[PDB]
Amino acid sequence: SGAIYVGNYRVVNRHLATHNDWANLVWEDSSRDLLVSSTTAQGCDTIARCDCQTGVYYCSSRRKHYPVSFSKPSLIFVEASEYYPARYQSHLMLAVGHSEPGDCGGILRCQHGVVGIVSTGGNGLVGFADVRDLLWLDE
Ligand SMILES: Cc1ccccc1NC(=O)N1CCC[C@H](C(N)=O)C1
Ligand SMILES: [Zn+2]
Repeated sequence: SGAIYVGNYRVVNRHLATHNDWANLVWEDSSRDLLVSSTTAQGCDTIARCDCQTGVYYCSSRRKHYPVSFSKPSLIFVEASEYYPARYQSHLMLAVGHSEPGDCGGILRCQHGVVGIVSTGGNGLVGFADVRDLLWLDE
């Protein structure tokens, strides 16, 4: 679990979104595992607007933050789950690090702010859904 709260928006993994999130839908993309819904309160998260490839992420299965080197957003093959069939997830950035299924939602951050959230993992790897290209979140 986990979300980004920026301005009048809540950004979550599409596979974990609630009824409320779908009732207050702004935008959704199955191919990125992202969903954005509207909130009546103000979000104070700063979204990074950069090309960084190092940062820190929250790993709830270890209750620890880990520094990571991560790849550029790309189309990466993701195995079948009860949420999606086998497919290419776009805007995904991998790193060597610990992750477990309940880890999705954990924020990845650099010096510039929120980079994205945990979306994939396994085999000693962790994948983050990038949000730096969604410029409309701040305006
Ligand atoms: C997060 C994780 C870590 C270690 C082991 C397994 C996982 N589970 C996953 O990768 N996913 C399950 C839920 C949906 C995900 C997606 N973006 O399609 C894929
Ligand atoms: Zn940055």
